[PDB]
Amino acid sequence: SMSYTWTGALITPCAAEESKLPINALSNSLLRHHNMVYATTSRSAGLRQKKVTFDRLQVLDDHYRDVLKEMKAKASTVKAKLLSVEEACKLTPPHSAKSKFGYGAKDVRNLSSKAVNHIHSVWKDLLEDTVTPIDTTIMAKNEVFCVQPEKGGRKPARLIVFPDLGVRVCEKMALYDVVSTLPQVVMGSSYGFQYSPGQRVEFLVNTWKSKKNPMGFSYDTRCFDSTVTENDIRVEESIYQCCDLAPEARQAIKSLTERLYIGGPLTNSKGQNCGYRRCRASGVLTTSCGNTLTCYLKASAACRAAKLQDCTMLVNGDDLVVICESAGVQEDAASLRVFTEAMTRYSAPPGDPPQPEYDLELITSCSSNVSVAHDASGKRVYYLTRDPTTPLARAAWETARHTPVNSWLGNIIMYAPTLWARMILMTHFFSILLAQEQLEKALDCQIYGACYSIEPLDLPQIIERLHGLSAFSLHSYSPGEINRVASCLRKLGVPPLRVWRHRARSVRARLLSQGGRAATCGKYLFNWAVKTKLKLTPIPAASQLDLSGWFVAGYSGGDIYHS
Ligand SMILES: CC(C)CCn1c(=O)c(C2=NS(=O)(=O)c3ccccc3N2)c(O)c2ccccc21
Repeated sequence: SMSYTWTGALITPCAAEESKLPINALSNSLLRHHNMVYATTSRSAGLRQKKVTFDRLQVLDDHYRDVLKEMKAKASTVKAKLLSVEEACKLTPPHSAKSKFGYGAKDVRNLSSKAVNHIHSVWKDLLEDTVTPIDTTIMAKNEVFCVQPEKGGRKPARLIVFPDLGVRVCEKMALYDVVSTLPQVVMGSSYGFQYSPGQRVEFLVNTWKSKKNPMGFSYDTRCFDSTVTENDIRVEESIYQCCDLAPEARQAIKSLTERLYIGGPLTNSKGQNCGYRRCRASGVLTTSCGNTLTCYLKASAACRAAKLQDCTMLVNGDDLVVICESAGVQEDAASLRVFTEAMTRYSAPPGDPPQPEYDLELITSCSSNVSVAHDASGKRVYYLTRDPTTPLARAAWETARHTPVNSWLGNIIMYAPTLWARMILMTHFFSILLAQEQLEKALDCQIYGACYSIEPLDLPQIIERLHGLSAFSLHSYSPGEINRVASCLRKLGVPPLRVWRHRARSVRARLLSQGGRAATCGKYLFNWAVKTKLKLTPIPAASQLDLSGWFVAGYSGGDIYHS
């Protein structure tokens, strides 16, 4: 079965597309090597089409069926509810793509009669029709990256496939509660989206320590979405159906599976038929849950086929990392080969071949790695970090261009304890916010696929709640981390850390001068910049924050708003 079939109609833009890094008066203070930063556009959609287009074959053995039966057994304990039209509407992002039927995201959120009436008609159609393929729009994503080295210089735009707004609201009603609760029940501690950064680090560290002679590896599946077959998607449906559901929800899920999830026609922004899809749609509510369940199912069975010892997996959609009991460096390499052969038979061939790791800090999963620093008391502290190249390239772009998603904010929140997020991102962006008097302006960012509207002034409390106060006093980072950051800066032409420490003292002083929440930011976020630090005590508002739903499930491409 081919993942896609094309007509020849091009994947078209729905607006003007920029590829070169936009420059303004603030750009050079952050990055000088402008030519190293770019954004993907529809101009490379052709290259992407070739990569994601291929034949899929599956050979399912008993290990596969054994694991699936166990997953279904846990899924049977789940009771999920249907969401009312209003609840589904409120989960819709204010700037979600408008419907082709006379209404947009705001009309949905406002529960306008027109939107609500059309939504009900789509719902009724799903119940009456369980066969007609539902239309979807295919677009080229505009994402920012840094060039080099030998991966062709620049990577092609990724593709996004999504159904109409009316259908998206319907998915929420029938499956929001399911995709939010089922994964954790089925996979337990292996479900990665239930963890905050600190909790993820804790699980990785404790899992690593639970093995006599730990060995670990990340498994990179080549174009995971395209490796997902009709079988996989139907098996996913069988798992959802194991839940205790309202009869109406069962019909809608069966309908969505047959008409949308398994595949359907692809239409470009101009209304032309681009082809047909027979693999995972990247822009549906079940994309994250489906990829997670399927990755976990195939990997769990593969672990058995490979006979890995005391296996512990951590799955986030298509991102997989396994930690197990080492049986010698020789058998470890052989085991991974068997694991890989098993995954392949299941249709999930690897991109980069997997390799055994015997140093937890060298394993990258979800683009991150565990590292260590020290708190005020001098105690060793494990935290999550990553190479800052992409985060910095995106920050440069957002420095001169307002975007729907502010990656710099998401990165500060998730990587608040890191050297680079603290010295560069915080310093740079708070400087910009100060100068524009926009510290109180709520900005959107995405965490685990979901959209959140966050006020920068609330960062101190948010960071305390997610990482603890230690995020404001970590010091003495590892040489490896320091060197990776410093190297990254030289590559992009970003001023050295010493410059940022100097700038931070200024930003800090400026914030303190504003008093109120602004002062709190200067105090907590930049205490690392002064030689004579302070005490930094718990923030009252911190415990007042409603951080519910922040780290429960993944919703990548799920069109979810959690504010
Ligand atoms: C594992 C995290 C603690 C650290 C890395 N990290 C992520 O993995 C993700 C993330 N969200 S997602 O649903 O698209 C997704 C889908 C499938 C596999 C991984 C992710 N990963 C972030 O959206 C993110 C945003 C800001 C900063 C860091 C971040």
